Amino acid sequence: SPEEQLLFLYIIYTVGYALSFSALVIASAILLGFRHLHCTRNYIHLNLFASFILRALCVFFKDAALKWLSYQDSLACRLVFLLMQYCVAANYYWLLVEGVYLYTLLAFNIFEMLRIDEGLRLKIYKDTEGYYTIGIGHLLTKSPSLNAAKSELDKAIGRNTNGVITKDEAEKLFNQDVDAAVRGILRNAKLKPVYDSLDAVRRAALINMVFQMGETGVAGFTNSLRMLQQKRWDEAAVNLAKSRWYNQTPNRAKRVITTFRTGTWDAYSEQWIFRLYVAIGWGVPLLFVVPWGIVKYLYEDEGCWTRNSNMNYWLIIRLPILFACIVNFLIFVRVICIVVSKLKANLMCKTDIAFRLAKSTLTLIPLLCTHEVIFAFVMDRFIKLFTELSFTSFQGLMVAILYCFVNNEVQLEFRKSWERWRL
Ligand SMILES: CC1(C)CC([C@@H](Nc2ccc(-n3cnc(C(F)(F)F)c3)nc2)c2ccc(C(=O)NCCC(=O)O)cc2)C1
Ligand SMILES: CCCCCCCC/C=C/CCCCCCCC(=O)OC[C@H](O)CO
Repeated sequence: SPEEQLLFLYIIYTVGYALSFSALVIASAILLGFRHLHCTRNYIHLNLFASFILRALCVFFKDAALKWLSYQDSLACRLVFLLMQYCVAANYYWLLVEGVYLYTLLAFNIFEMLRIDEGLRLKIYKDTEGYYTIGIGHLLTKSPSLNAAKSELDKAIGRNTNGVITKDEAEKLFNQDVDAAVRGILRNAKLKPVYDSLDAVRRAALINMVFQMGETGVAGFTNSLRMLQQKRWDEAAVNLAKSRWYNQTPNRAKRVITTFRTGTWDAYSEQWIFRLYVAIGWGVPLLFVVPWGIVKYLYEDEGCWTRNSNMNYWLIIRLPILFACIVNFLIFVRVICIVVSKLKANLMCKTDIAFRLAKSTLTLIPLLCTHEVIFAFVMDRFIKLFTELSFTSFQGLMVAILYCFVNNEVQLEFRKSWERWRL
């Protein structure tokens, strides 16, 4: 039956957007409700969720206006259609920043953490404590003798120093120092169990402490190390604030303690970057959506602009999205090369956030951009292609699943809350 086919596809479409709307509101409520989920990653998720929620609101509004001049001739319809077009471009560009954030998350590590904290020195300098230092936090000897310090650096670099050391030599010594730090931790009886239980991010935090203080130094934090091994992060944060380390160097200590408490790099992020993300996800759609609306209002205005087959006006809305998908696939490829690298070199386990986040984002990219690339310049089997509506309806539900409901951290929050109710 012809009419029966159209009706049944209508049902699956509307229940797709119903399940998606409900799931996205529930998932955003989870991300906002639990305080431990308040990190930049989940904020980016919340903006993506909002774009999908608004898309669903447009769908329900268009459907609800069918009940009670026809609706195709009104201007309210053209406004709802323009808002929906905006939401679609927002989906694709917040997916773009999702991918960009993932890439930079894979590019940050202990080496960059320490290059921020310790600084770079070109010449020998006598630090406040009496130690001569150079490079990236490379302390030589407390011996108050510039002559002997330059010699001690000469044997530890290979060539004659004279005082000035190039950037390459400093990076070489920096790798040496970081490897010594990890070998120290694994050769310590009070630090190996906790380091082996920590995730890569909190591992880098522990290494940071060892790079500043020392192997036997941080082993003195008996009280904090025990509760770090017990997954009780917040207790250990407040405990680490009551330290000599926190009062001597507070700005570095707060960054490291944040990394322990949350397991993220948020304490090393620049805050204008997130504003550039919001200027991409919400701002750039505004930059090609509204001229399309202007030209469709002045030069192609017939039935809420549904007859979009005349001129270049279809391209000014489809070339930007193609752009956002092209880059999204290039990111898609590059990320893969990185992840399989870091997994093979045992720099990363499949239990870390970078891998799980790639496990979701690498799914969504070819799930949302492959249609746009395949039919790139095609303007316009009927039942079989009407199955695009089912997937575009269930898109937001899948976003809520892959970015909330199967996330391990939120499942932790639910079990922790039930445990609080029992005890
Ligand atoms: C629709 C499906 C049938 C596909 C989906 C599935 N996709 C998926 C699974 C594995 C790899 N993968 C492995 N190795 C590589 C390599 F090569 F390294 F890149 C990629 N890639 C893609 C999926 C499963 C599990 C999750 C998941 O737990 N999310 C929560 C993690 C989080 O948000 O914190 C997400 C997606 C399920
Ligand atoms: C709205 C219209 C519906 C269309 C929706 C169809 C989506 C099906 C995906 C096709 C992938 C094609 C290109 C993907 C590239 C292959 C790479 C790959 O398989 O990924 C490896 C990694 O391990 C895990 O993704």
